[PDB]
Amino acid sequence: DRLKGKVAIVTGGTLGIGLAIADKFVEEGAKVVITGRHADVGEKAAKSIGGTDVIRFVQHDASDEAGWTKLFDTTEEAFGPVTTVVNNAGIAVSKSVEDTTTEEWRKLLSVNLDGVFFGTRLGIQRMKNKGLGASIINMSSIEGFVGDPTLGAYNASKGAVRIMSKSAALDCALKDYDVRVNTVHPGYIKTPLVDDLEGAEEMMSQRTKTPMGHIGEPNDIAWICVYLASDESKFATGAEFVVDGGYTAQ
Amino acid sequence: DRLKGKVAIVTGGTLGIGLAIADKFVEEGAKVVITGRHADVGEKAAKSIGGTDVIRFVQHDASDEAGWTKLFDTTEEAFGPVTTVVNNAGIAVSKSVEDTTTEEWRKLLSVNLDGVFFGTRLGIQRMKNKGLGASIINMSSIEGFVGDPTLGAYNASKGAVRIMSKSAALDCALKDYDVRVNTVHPGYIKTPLVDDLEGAEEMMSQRTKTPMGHIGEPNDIAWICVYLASDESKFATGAEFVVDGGYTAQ
Amino acid sequence: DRLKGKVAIVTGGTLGIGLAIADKFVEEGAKVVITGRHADVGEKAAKSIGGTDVIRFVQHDASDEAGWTKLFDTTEEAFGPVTTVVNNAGIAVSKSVEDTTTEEWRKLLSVNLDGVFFGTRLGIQRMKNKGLGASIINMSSIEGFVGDPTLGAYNASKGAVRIMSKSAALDCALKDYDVRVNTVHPGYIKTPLVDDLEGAEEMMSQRTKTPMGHIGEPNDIAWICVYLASDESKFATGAEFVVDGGYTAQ
Amino acid sequence: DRLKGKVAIVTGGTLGIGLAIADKFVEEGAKVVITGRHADVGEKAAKSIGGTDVIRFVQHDASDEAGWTKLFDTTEEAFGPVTTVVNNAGIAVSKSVEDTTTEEWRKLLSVNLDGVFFGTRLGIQRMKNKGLGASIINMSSIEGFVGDPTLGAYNASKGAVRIMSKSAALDCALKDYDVRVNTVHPGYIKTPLVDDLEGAEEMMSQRTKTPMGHIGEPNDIAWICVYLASDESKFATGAEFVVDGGYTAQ
Ligand SMILES: [Mg+2]
Ligand SMILES: [Mg+2]
Repeated sequence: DRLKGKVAIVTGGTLGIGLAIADKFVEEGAKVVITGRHADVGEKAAKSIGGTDVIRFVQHDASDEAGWTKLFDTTEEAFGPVTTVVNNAGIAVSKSVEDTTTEEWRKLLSVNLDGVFFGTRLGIQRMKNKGLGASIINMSSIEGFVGDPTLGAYNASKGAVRIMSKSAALDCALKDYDVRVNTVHPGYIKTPLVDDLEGAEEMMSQRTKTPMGHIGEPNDIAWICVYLASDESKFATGAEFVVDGGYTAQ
Repeated sequence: DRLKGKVAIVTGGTLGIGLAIADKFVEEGAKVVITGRHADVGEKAAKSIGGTDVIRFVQHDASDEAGWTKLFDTTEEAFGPVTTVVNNAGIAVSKSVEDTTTEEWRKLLSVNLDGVFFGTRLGIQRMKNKGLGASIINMSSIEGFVGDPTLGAYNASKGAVRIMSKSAALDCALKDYDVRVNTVHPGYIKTPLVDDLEGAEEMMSQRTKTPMGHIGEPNDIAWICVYLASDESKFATGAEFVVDGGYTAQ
Repeated sequence: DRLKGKVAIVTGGTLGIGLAIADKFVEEGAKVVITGRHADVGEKAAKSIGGTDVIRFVQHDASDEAGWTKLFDTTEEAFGPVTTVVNNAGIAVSKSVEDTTTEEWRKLLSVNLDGVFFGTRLGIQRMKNKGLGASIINMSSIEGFVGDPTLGAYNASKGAVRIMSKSAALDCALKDYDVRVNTVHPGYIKTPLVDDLEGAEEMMSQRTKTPMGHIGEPNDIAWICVYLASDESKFATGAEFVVDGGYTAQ
Repeated sequence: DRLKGKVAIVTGGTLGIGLAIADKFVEEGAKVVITGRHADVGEKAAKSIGGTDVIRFVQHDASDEAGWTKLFDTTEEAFGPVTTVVNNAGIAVSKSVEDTTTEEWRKLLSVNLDGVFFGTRLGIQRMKNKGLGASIINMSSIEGFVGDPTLGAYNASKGAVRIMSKSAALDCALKDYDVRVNTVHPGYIKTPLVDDLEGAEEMMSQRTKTPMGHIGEPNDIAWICVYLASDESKFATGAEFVVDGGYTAQ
C-alpha cells in the first residue's frame, strides 16, 4: 500500500479524472472524501469504489470558501487528520478571450482558481507541522503550459494554478511545514464530458494535437497522483507533472 | 521613429515602469494615453512627457470594466484608432498563500488579472482587421515564471497573465486579426514603490536574487515594450520577454 | 510488482542514483543489467541487489558506441527483450564556459550527450514494434532547466538531453513504436561523489539553493524512474520530471 | 544609431538570417565582420551591405577552434575591440534520432554546439572588463524549445545552446564582466535554404505549425538581434527570445 495511512480530499471526485484518482487512492490504502454538487451521483460514485470505511461523498462546491472549512472537519472526523488535498474540481468554457463574457470569466475562475486557492491555503493551515508527509496536488493542465485560442479563461486559470502552487510549495519548504505542493498537467483525457462533445476525441486524437494518436484515460492521471501523494515523492515540490501523450512536447 | 503612427494606451502609466514606457513611446513618435487613479499625479505625469498633441492623462482604474470602453473612445477621439495596448497596471501584496485573506486575493486579481483580461479582450475587439500592426503587450513578471513564497496571489495573477496572453495571440494569429499578443516579464525594477520599501533594493540586489548585482530601471522595461509595439516585432506573438538581470536563469 | 516482465539497462548503475534505480527496479520485479567502468565496483554492486537471475553487471563505458550493441545482445541473451533503457551515466566538470578546456568539453559531452544519444537511438531500434510498454528514461538534471555559472559544459549536455529526448518521444509516438521517451531532472542528490566534495552538501542545502533545506537521496530519483518505466506512465512521453527539493521553483 | 560604436562578429553571416543581422547591424552604425566557407559568396555578401569601412568578410568555419582566435584578431585589427558576438552559424540534418548516423550526429554538433561554445568562450575572454556593453547572442531555435521528430541532432544542439548560454550569462553577471549572453529562437524563417526544400514553406505555413499562417523573414530575426546587441537590453541576460509566429505558443 503506497498510500498507507494517507487521508485525502479529492474535489470533483465523483466523475472522470477525480473519480479514478479516488479509486486508485483507496486501492493504495488511503481513506478518501470525494466532493461534488449532486448527492445522487456522488453517493453512487463513492459506493462504486468501496464502503464508508474507506470512502465518503461530501457535497461541496469548490468555490464555496466557508464549505472548505466544513469539508476538512467532516473528513478529519471521519478518517482522522488530512494528509492529501487534490484540487481537481474545474470547469471549462469554450470561448476565445475576445468572446469571453465577464459572467463566464468570473464563473470559471471561481471554481478553477479560487477553488484551488481555498484548498491550497486551507490545506497548508491544517496539514503543516504534523509530520504527515502532507501533499497538495493542484490539477492544472496542458492549458497551464500552452495557449488554446478557444480556451481563454481556462488558460488563465490553469496558468494561475501552475505558478501559485510554486509559491505555496516554496513557502512550505522554507518553513519546514512538511507539506509539498505540485501540479499535474493532464493532456486530453477521455471522460464522459468529452464523450458528450461530438467529434472532440477525434479532434484531440489528431497527430497535430496528441502525437500518440489517441487521448488518455482517467487512470493515467490517477497514477501520477498516487506517486505525488506517496512519500516516494518526498523530494518533489514546486514541480509540474505532464501526462499528455506528447501534446506539449511539440 | 520606430512607433510612427502608433496609438497606445498604457495602463498604470503615471509611475515607474508604465511612466517610462509612455515616455519612450512618445519619443518613438507614438501618441499615448496613460491611466491612473489620481488626477494630480496623472496630469503632471502626462505634462512631464509632452503636450496634449502626443500624450493625455485619463483617470481610470484598470479593474473598471465599463471604464475600459470609455478609455478606448476617449483615446480614439483624441488620437485616432488604437494600435497598442499595454496592460501594465498591477498591485502587489506581500503575503504567502497561507496568510492571504480573500479580500487581498480578490483585490489583487481584480487589477492584475481582470484588468489584463478587460484590456486584451476590448483591445482585440477594437483593433482587429484594420491593418494597424496592432500589438497587445501584457505585463507579467518573473513571478509569472517562478514562485515567491511571500507573493502567493501575485504569482497566481502573473501566471494567469502569461498563459492567457498565449490564448489571445493564437486566436488573433489564427483569425488574421493583425493583432499580436505578448508578455513582458520584468525582474526587479527600481521604482518609487521599491524606494519606499526600506531595504528592498538591497534584498533584490543580492546575487542569489539578481545575478547582475543590481536591479533594473524603468527604461529597461520601456525599451522592450517599444520593440514589441513596433512592426520590427511583426513575427513575434504568444512569446515571453524576460528582462530580469538573470533572475530566472538560475 | 509494478515492473513485472520489464527488462532494464541502467547505465552508470554501479553507484549513487543509478544504483538505487537498479535496486528499486529489481524490487518491482524487473530484470536489470547495470553498466560501469570498474568490474570490482560493478560486480559487488550487482551482488548487493540480487543474484544473476534478476541482475547482472556489464563493463561498459557509455561513450562506447560499439559496446552499446554488445550490451543489448548480452542483456537480451540474459533476460530476454529489453523494455527499459535508463540513460543515467554522466560526469561533471566544475568549470565555467570561460574556463572550459576543449578536452573537458569533449570528454563530458562524449559520456553525457553521445551516450544518451547512443542508448536512445539503439533503444528505439531494438525495442520498437514489440508491444513491450517500452520506455526510454534519459537522465537530465535541474541543470537542463537553469544555468550554473561553474557547470558550463554540463549545462550544455543536460540541455541537449532534455530537448533531444523530446525529438525521440515524438518520433516514437508518431510512428506507433510503443516506446516512450522522458527526462528526469534530479536536483542535488546525496551520493558518494557529493560526500567526497568537502562542504558541497552544505552549499546545496542552503535555502537559496534547495528550499527544503537538505538534498535528496538516491531513492528519490529511483522511485520516479520506476513510475516512468512502468505502464502506469503509458500516456506520458516527451515530458520532464523534476525532483529537486524546489530548486527550480524559485 | 542604436548600435553606435559596436563591433560585431556574425557567423554564418553571408546568407539568410545572419545576412540580415549583418545588414541591420551596419544600418544601426555597428562595424561588422561576417564569416562563411566560400570567399566568392562572402565577399559579394559583404559588398551588398557596404564598403570595408563598415563590413568585411572573413572565411571561417565556426567549428574551427584555432580560426576563432584569428577571427577575433582580424576583426579587432580592422574595427577595434569586439563588442558583439552573434553565434548564428548552423546546419540542419533531417533525420530522426533513430535514423541519425554518428557521422551526422558529430558533424552537426561540431558547427551548432562546439561552434557556439568556441565563440561564447572566446567572446567572454576577449570582451570582459572593458566596459564595452558587450553582448553574446547565441542562435538557438524553436527547436531549442520543443522537439521535432525529424530533427533529432538539431534539437540536441539547440537545446544545448539554450541552457549553456544561461551558464555563460550567470558567470559574466556574477563576475561583473560587462558581458550579457542571450539566446534567440527563430521559428520558421524564409531563406534560400528553405526555398530549396520543395513544399517546406507550405508545410511550415500550416496553422498547426505556424499560427500566423506564413513563415517569417530574415529581418524579423535581425531586429531582435539589434535589440540584444544594443544597450537597450543592458538588463537582459540569460534569457530566451522567441520570434516564431506563435509556433511554440500552442
Ligand atoms: Mg530559478
Ligand atoms: Mg507546443
